[PDB]
Amino acid sequence: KWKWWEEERYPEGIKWKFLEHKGPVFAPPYEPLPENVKFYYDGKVMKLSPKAEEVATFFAKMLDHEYTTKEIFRKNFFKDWRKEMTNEEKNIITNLSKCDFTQMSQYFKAQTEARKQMSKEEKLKIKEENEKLLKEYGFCIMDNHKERIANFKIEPPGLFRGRGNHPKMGMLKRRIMPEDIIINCSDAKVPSPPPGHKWKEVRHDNKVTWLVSWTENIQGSIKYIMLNPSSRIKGEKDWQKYETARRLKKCVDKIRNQYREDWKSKEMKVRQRAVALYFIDKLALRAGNEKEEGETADTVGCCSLRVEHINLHPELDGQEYVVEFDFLGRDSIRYYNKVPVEKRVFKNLQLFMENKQPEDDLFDRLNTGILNKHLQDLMEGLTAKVFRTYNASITLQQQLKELTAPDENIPAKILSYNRANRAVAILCNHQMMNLQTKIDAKKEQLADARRDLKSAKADAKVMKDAKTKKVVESKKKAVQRLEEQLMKLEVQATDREENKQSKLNFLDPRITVAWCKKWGVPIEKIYNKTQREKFAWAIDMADEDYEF
DNA sequence: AAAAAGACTTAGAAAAATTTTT
DNA sequence: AAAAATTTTTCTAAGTCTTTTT
Repeated sequence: KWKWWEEERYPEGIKWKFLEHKGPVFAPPYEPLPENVKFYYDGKVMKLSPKAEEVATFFAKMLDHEYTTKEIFRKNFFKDWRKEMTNEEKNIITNLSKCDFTQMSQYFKAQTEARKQMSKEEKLKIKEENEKLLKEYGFCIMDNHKERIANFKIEPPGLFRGRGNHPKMGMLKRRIMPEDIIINCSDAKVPSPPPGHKWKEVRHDNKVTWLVSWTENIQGSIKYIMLNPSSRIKGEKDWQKYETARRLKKCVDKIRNQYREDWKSKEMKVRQRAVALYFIDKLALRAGNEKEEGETADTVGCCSLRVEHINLHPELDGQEYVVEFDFLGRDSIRYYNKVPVEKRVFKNLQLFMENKQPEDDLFDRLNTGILNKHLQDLMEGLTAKVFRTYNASITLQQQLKELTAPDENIPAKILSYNRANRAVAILCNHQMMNLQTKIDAKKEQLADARRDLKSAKADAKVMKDAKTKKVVESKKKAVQRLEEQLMKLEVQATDREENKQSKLNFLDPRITVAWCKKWGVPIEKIYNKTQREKFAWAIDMADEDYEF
């Protein structure tokens, strides 16, 4: 059981009518280091204050990671650690390199190993304590039901792990108290703050979806506590997301033949945005918001391209005209491509590239803000991200219908599905030998069992009784079980091998549901509980003849 | 119109949990 | 009977997009 797609449209603007919960689970108080776990600075044994010893542990735990080998990290870490230090220590500890965490490191490594092998009997209780935490704070009451909360556990204090070349990595993540926690609820039983505390602010805003919010010290940005992907306040928007990408599917031809004329505009921004959009569409390039310089890791999207991320080569690789992309994309993923394009864009690109130093914005007089405004102008609620959802649902849908072999069995049909998924990861780009010794092992185990039926075949030929035919048939199914078993490992092998370098985000699930249904493939084999619990609506309201 | 704050979605990377190899 | 290997779950950083306001 669960709503809700069989439900009556909540209007825009209203998120909920009733909202009540039990607040966020804070990080358990810091347990001070045991006596025989010491920290020496310069070989000199030291016992740090609890606030300083806390931070020390953070580094002690990552004393086996690449992060702690990098300057930016170590530079930011110490400075912040210096702040959590009493005048006593402050004066003494002047540099990080002189500190010795190796003992504290070994300790938590022991702790981890110790918790790796505890009495199974007790393990159940940590799964129990966990479960009770789930039962008590993991759920909430929105409107008329008990929807699950996603990240009900507050963010523990640690060391900010900046992906890529982040000038902030290593900085101290403060322990968030209730005095920082903002609460959202409706007529609801306000959750009491931990004995002796007070919330930052208890507000009732039904124009947003979050339950708890606080500002993080590292970037100031606000962190939210939201509901499970299975919830309606999330599903409603997910079902709507793909529908918007389906709305686009219609007028895509109009929009395509539209921005193709916008290349001839008597205005820069228009002539510019048209080229930008051409990329977002053709290469599933992300919008590309303007980042803070020196406050974040420097990456770029489509709008935020600089002239140094591209190069134009009239003739290259023999065709024609080529645009060489080279830049770091999202989670510092380096995007590098030479893309043969139309002449109009080539000529248009060079125009945006006269009298400018590499450090200048390629698409100036242009930003995501404008580009998206122009988008919700043509089609309702249309944005840049939508284009990727369309491009690679459509592509998946087409891939299976041309990969899936109608007459094959389940495991072989399952691989057809996975194979399509790999092909989908081509436009967006990407996201043994112990096996063969069990494959080849059972490969003979099959022929040496097909041999039983071989000799049992000659039995019935001249002994045409009946109980003999029962033995012949009992080896037939025995060979089939090995025929089955084999194909499962033969599939796994080529599958695992195929994979070298969207499933959770850009793919309309309904596409899969319709495929799974028409080819009689149980959804359990394609989706785990995480997946079908969230894709509940699509698993339900999708006939075998659904097309994007 | 423009920018900064605020809200919401995407996703990589780790941690737990599960099956499977030694 | 750990250990090694996959495959789910949790986590939270990194984007997009919207709302709010200078």
